[PDB]
Amino acid sequence: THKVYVELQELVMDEKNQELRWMEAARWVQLEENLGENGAWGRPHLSHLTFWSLLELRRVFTKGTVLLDLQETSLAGVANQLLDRFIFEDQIRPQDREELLRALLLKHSHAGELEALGGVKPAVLTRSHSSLETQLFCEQILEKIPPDSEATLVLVGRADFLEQPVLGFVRLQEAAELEAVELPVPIRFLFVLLGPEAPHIDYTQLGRAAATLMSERVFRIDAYMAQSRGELLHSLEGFLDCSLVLPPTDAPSEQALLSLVPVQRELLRRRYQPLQQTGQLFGGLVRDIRRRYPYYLSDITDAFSPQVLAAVIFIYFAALSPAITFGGLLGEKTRNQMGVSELLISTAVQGILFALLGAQPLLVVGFSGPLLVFEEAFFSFCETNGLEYIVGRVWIGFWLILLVVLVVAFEGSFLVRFISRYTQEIFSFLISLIFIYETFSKLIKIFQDHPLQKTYNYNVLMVPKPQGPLPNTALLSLVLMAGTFFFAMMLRKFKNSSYFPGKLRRVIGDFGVPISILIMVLVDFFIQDTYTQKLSVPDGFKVSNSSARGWVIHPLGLRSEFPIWMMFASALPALLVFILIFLESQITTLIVSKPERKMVKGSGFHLDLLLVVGMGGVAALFGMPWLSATTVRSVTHANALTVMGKAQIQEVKEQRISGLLVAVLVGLSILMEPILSRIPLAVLFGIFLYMGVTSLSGIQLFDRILLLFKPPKYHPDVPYVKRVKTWRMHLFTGIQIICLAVLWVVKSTPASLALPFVLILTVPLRRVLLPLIFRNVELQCLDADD
Amino acid sequence: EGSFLVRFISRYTQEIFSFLISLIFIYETFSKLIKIFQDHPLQKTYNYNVLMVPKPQGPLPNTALLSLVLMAGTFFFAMMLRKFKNSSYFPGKLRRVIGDF
Ligand SMILES: CCCCCCCC(=O)OC[C@H](COP(=O)(O)O[C@@H]1[C@H](O)[C@H](O)[C@@H](OP(=O)(O)O)[C@H](OP(=O)(O)O)[C@H]1O)OC(=O)CCCCCCC
Ligand SMILES: CCCCCCCC(=O)OC[C@H](COP(=O)(O)O[C@@H]1[C@H](O)[C@H](O)[C@@H](OP(=O)(O)O)[C@H](OP(=O)(O)O)[C@H]1O)OC(=O)CCCCCCC
Ligand SMILES: *[C@@H]1O[C@H](CO)[C@@H](O[C@@H]2O[C@H](CO)[C@@H](O)[C@H](O)[C@H]2NC(C)=O)[C@H](O)[C@H]1NC(C)=O
Ligand SMILES: CC(C)CCC[C@@H](C)[C@H]1CC[C@H]2[C@@H]3CC=C4C[C@@H](O)CC[C@]4(C)[C@H]3CC[C@]12C
Repeated sequence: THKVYVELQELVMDEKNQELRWMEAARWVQLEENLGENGAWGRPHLSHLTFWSLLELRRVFTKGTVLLDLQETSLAGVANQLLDRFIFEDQIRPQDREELLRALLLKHSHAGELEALGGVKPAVLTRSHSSLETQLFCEQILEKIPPDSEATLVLVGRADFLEQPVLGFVRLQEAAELEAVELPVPIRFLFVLLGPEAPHIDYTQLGRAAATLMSERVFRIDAYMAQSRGELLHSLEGFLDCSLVLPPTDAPSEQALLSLVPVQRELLRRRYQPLQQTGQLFGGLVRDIRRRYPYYLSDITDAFSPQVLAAVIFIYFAALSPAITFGGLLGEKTRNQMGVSELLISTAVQGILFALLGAQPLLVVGFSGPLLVFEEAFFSFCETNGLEYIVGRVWIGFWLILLVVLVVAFEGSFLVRFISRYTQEIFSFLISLIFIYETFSKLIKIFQDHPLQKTYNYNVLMVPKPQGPLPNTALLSLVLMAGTFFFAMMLRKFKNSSYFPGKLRRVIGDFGVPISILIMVLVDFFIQDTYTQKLSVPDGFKVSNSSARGWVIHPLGLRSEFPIWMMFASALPALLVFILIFLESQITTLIVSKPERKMVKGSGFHLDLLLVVGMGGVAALFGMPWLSATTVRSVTHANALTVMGKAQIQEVKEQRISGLLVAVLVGLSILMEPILSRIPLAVLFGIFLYMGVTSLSGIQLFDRILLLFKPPKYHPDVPYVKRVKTWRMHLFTGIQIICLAVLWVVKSTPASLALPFVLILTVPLRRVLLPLIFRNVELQCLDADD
Repeated sequence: EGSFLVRFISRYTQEIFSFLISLIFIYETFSKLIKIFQDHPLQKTYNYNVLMVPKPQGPLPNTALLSLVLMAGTFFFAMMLRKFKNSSYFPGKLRRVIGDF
């Protein structure tokens, strides 16, 4: 901090030589002293200001050109950099650059030289009444300036070639004793106020306002430690907050001014000075029921809308096609001991019971990839050790029930509170990317099976599948997939468009995926010659291998006797499957129940975990797959019932009818075979691409990844942008991308069942390693639950 | 100075003519693809020995579908690069250049 000496200088003309020069007008040491005509300094007075002066000072400071810590020691440099930043910020035109530096480089006169010039008169720059203070204080320095003081120069001029008033605020890195202008103390700050004639603009009053602002201690300190124009603006707003206006009044002027003393003294007083642990057994479960089940009546009445029916038609295919595909693989890898029919019936029953009883009915319950990998591994283990795979599954279920009852009993689902937005978004982005990759690899496999060839064997066997390449199959599949994706996205855009009466637009855009599916299925149906792969459901509700097992499996064995040791050794695979289902379902519930998604009905973690794992364990007895809350399906369900207002999410149709109807349709899918046999897989591939793309909307990781490819100026007004440095946020995003790559490598590795543990290892990263390289404010701005 | 009669052609006739010509252009562009599909229809069986000179003398597999794929891909990439020119991504001088090309 340093004491200040402000100097106001104006562009004038002399009578003797008619030469433009800068003339002393006023100076500030402790109070304002004005220089009048005849060269006598006036009486020191308080620096009163006019209303318009502070008006236009704030106006031109808002668009001000601010240079801080400028490394110049002469006026000519300060003048060249300023006139340059003037051009850079488009304050002035490049043509008037010269004339303005020709003006700024004129001689600076002072009080002693006024008499020798034969008078001084006001002047206006060309491209080629007396002041109130003079009238009231002027008609009739080195000792006062403190030794450790620095000076401010306020340059005020009128230039008719400028289009707008321009403010330039320059702070020097080192205080410089300029040669062009002589002062008792070195110049640090430099105010430049130039512009044309404008209404309500007295440039003398603008300079007086700027000098009074620089004479104030708080603003002087703020300008000393300012690093941007915003800090200077905020200090100016604080200055104007303490500014007091005296309206024209008839009160006796001595008392009128003396009444303002306590108002000033007060005005300057401060200027200068669901996952909580209860501890009760099954407390989380009973709290879950208490929170969700009161809304059961609304869960049936909120479903009476066409959006719910469109969501049913969407999620029906979105849950049936994975069921059919995973049924083919589970069977082809299990010798059909678990196949399409078992998976369909298990999906239907568990979905019906979950929609009827669950606390987050918008979750979609079904088979998944990690469960398929575990089934592969367990079947291989049973084949190696001469074991019965289905009985081992029965015993794995028995242990999963004891596990979910114990974790629900001790409120083990309170540990989900430590999975922050970091792990949630990493898992969501990874799952969406994997979904898109699998969807594209299916089309690649279709192209591989029927490549583009010059010649084809026209007599090929079609049953059960074509025994060789077929013409036009792969190209038509690509066309169908692209057309379905295109139509779905166009109808999604049309839902938010300005076209057609709103109701019909919002009902047509609500039925976007069903209309796209219908259109593309009709297109394929009218193309008869070209073959395309269709959906294939089993013949009837029968087990996939009647020669292997029945509908119920004896825990002691079917064709042999299950060994005693495996009944106890089943805990470890049960532990792994419990970890898989727990992590997947709990993170899915975290994602679908974010506060930003407008979920106002509440979600249940303990109750949903109990229902899912217990139903899986019970279905294991019937030799049926255990299910998990799939992330893509549940996110698509939540988005399909999400209502968008006049953009911004308004509400979500939280109801139990949509999931129940999806489960019922999945169970009935065997019966509705003549309709499902005319639906190509390419249409559903386009639908899967739509789901994978649309699942990326609410993930901040995807937005931050998109920011790395955007100029640091188009970054949105979000707290992780406006409060965090750009490269810091980019480093955060890059660390997340490294985690994504590590998890992707783990997935493609035969140790893909360890993916939950590598995902879990991100929580210690965020809570231990990230504070070592980021500050707390950065981490709260970058990793916020809401 | 018989070209001064053009001043009586207002935005009415100008816009009618331009819209009609654009509609005709799009119509012929689509009818060429329709003719491609007609020349090489989607069939269960094709003769694998078709004389190619000067033009194919019969239906060929994967021709019309690939032509439709190429047309759609060209239109898609052209429109997406036009959108990217006005977009907010990449250093600006590149986004502009890339969008010009
Ligand atoms: C079957 C539907 C139409 C059949 C008859 C066609 C004739 C027909 O129905 O006219 C209705 C409408 C004019 O009537 P009007 O201006 O009253 O209708 C406005 C329209 O529905 C907006 O969508 C509404 O805003 P939003 O979006 O809800 O926010 C707005 O209400 P709000 O702003 O106060 O809330 C409504 O007032 O015309 C068209 O939209 C042109 C498309 C005609 C093409 C018809 C497409 C087939
Ligand atoms: C592959 C490209 C090679 C670049 C390698 C990466 C290295 C690299 O070049 O980035 C730095 C630079 C940012 O620098 P900076 O923000 O200063 O550059 C601004 C940017 O070019 C804007 O696009 C310009 O506005 P507009 O939009 O033209 O109107 C703006 O001009 P103006 O407003 O002042 O007149 C420029 O100031 O580029 C990016 O945009 C960042 C996105 C990087 C993504 C690049 C993709 C990796
Ligand atoms: C149903 O299960 C039986 C027995 O598990 C399968 O019969 C086996 O088939 C495999 C494949 O060749 C071989 O191990 C033997 O031929 C059979 N082994 C036994 C012990 O019978 C039958 O293939 C299964 N059905 C289907 C459709 O996979
Ligand atoms: C945690 C779940 C899986 C239950 C716990 C399993 C263990 C502790 C218990 C539960 C039921 C028990 C079995 C019940 C019946 C029989 C038949 C008998 O002739 C020999 C012992 C045997 C085979 C028992 C062995 C131990 C057993 C498997």
